[PDB]
Amino acid sequence: PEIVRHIVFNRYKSQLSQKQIDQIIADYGNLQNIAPEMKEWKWGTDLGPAVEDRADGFTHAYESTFHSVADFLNFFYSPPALEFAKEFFPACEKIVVLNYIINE
Amino acid sequence: PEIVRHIVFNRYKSQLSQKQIDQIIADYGNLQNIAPEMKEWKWGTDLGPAVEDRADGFTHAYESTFHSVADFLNFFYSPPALEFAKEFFPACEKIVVLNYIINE
Repeated sequence: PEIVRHIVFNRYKSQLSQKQIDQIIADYGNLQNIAPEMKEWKWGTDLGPAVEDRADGFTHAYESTFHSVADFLNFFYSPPALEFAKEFFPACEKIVVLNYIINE
Repeated sequence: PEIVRHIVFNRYKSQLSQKQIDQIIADYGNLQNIAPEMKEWKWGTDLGPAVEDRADGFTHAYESTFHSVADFLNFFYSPPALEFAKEFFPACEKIVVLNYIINE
């Protein structure tokens, strides 16, 4: 089947407390708890210039897996996802998102 | 174990033939046959604005996993990686790379 990866890179607005950033990340992960569509959620922070210096100011990555584009769009337009979007996107100084069929 | 994800987004320069691009991608994947540290290599093309319009001109994603930062670094500074980087990066119109330790 055509399994889809959804990968987000972002940078947070500077005025936000790390406490609130932590909350926003927790809120994102918790979307999996009642959404069967969103699978394999993981995230982390870029390891910095001693590892590699091509992050271009993005600080955080988040990955999730959907078993179809249909599942992704049902999730994306679900009430919990729409409510989370109101806190996530305004918190981003910048963002880039790719959605792709996983080839190996 | 602190598992490292290496996520690359790019866009290729417009003057390259699709044959040339296909070769670069095949070469990248075939680094798994050379570098024992590189695990779970996958790639794909962004699905475009009908699915989500946040790719900011990036067209391709590549993912791989390393079992430690030390393993990533040994790979990154290995002669085959240094060689491939000299083929890959100059072919990019756009490039962003994040390396992160997995959180769930």
